[PDB]
Amino acid sequence: SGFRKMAFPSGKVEGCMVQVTCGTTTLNGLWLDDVVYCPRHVICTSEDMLNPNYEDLLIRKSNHNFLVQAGNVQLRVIGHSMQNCVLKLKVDTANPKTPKYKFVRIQPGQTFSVLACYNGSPSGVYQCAMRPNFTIKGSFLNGSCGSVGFNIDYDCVSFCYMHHMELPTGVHAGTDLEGNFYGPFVDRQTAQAAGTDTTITVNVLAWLYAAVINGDRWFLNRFTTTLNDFNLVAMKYNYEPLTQDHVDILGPLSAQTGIAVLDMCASLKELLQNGMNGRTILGSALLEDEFTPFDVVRQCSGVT
Amino acid sequence: SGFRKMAFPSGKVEGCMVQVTCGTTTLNGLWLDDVVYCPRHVICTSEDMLNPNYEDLLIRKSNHNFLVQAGNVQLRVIGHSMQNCVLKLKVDTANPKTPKYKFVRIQPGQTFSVLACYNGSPSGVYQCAMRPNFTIKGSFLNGSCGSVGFNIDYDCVSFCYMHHMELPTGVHAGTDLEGNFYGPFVDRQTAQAAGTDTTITVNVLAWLYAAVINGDRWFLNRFTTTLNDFNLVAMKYNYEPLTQDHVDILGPLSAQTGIAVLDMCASLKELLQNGMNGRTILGSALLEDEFTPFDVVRQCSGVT
Ligand SMILES: Cc1cnccc1N1CCC(C(=O)NC2(C#N)CC2)CC1
Ligand SMILES: Cc1cnccc1N1CCC(C(=O)NC2(C#N)CC2)CC1
Repeated sequence: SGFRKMAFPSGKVEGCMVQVTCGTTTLNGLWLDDVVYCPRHVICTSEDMLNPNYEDLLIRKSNHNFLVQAGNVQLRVIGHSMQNCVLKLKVDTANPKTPKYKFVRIQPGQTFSVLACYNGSPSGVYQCAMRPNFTIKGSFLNGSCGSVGFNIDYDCVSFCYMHHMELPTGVHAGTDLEGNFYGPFVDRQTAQAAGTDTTITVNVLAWLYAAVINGDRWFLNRFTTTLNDFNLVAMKYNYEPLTQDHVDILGPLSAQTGIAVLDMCASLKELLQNGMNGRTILGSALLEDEFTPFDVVRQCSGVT
Repeated sequence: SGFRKMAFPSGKVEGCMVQVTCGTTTLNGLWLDDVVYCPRHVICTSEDMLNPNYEDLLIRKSNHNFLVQAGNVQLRVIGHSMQNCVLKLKVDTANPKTPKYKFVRIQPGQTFSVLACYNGSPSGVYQCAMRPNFTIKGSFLNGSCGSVGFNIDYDCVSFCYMHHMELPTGVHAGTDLEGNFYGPFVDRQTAQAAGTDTTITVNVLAWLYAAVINGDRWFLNRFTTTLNDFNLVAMKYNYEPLTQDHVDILGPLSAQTGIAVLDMCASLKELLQNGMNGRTILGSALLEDEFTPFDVVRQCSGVT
């Protein structure tokens, strides 16, 4: 037992990280087959980032201006193209460590692992969630751009995020691996403010189920509620509305614990209204929302 | 910016995980060079675990009773020996993926990454700390034993933990890679209660420095204190005493922020006495103690 914020094992993604340099800008690339994917802003000077015309800046760049290094070995760039906000650098060598992989675009509330990298070299791995305002709360310094987010289903890596930007408020924005930003964000150094960072209700409920499975039971109360009544309280507390789809997803955890989803919603309603009174759940003094129901089942069942 | 509970990239350790089966017991082993290390309780029947005589149980075991599988390939066991609470299974094949490595015995308050495994297959990676009572708060199900804890210095893996036991209170105990338990724990299914789980003060202070570096500044107050005055409050709150050695270790973070260590201790003293008043620091409503000062510098500087 015990319940931890757990990342996927990072080895399959470590095998794909490379360094990409263009002029004086270095960041990370993702090497899959004979393509390296990286943020298009690799071509920007610090001055360029204010109002960059990427099509115009890219005209001044040739294949030989993209320096791609895998470990301490140089890869030969034989083509480049821009797709949305990513560059695809065709290299003459397929990555021999390419895992089975997919590109997926996740929904707000979905969790993934980030392999934070600098100069193509892995620094650390952590779990986060796509927030309801399409930001992520990461840990990214200068040269972390092109670090990726992913999920693993057995031996298949689903890449869902590539890091591009830090907003003036220190939260993070990026793209899927087709180069489309999550949410309204752009790869320019300009006024971009995030909307409300609401709490991912379905994920809190999953985590409360994890708490019961792991013996933390004090918050269970004698009440129930309805989706509509719960949602009036969720709204007041900047929680995402709970849908019947979410109730259905929490079905397997409902079955495992014998606690009806709406009973757990009524326990959550009291926690919101009453607070924790100085108590902890799974070692947290706040209600954790970066575990999906699938995460809780996966971790509570030991999937590899 | 941003500050996350970050594990080391797990790839170098994934390359070392194997499955070890003895009779009807399966758990994990660590394959380094031509030795597989695993908990000696692999030889126990559930009945054996109550009062096991490991020397006597081991007499009934031969090399061929230890089944070691690396991926879906069988390794030939050509020797076995017991060292403290681990078995060393000599195999006829050096692990071709053996990283540079060391075995280290860590001190309470030191952090490390765990690669949670089942049947030799990696499930997830998370960061934890050696608690002052020599437990760890992990996430371990049946068949997680032999999962390891480690730190990485560039390309050298320092293995510091191997998982053996879950106490009746759901906290975890294990050994270094010489098979010596951390703290007073034994590999028997008997009454073993943990002592006080005190808070790792030096680590809280490091994390408060991380908070200031990442813009969370509200808790900084107009006060200072002395080690002796602080330690009277630490004692009252089940915090570890702060030593001049800890003050020296927090030196580089003191330098980076311009906040004297004793001023930060006085901010911590007020947080202990006043609580958070519903506020958060780096997204936590409690004072986080599983980042060492070295962790905070490493993450705030982007070491790979
Ligand atoms: C910190 C960070 C995190 N994640 C992605 C990017 C990040 N930074 C964005 C601003 C960059 C910068 O300082 N640019 C200027 C210059 N010269 C204009 C000031 C540094 C990197
Ligand atoms: C859950 C866990 C976590 N970390 C390490 C070990 C862990 N378990 C220890 C008790 C085991 C067990 O059920 N043994 C009996 C039988 N049959 C006597 C009941 C199961 C594995």
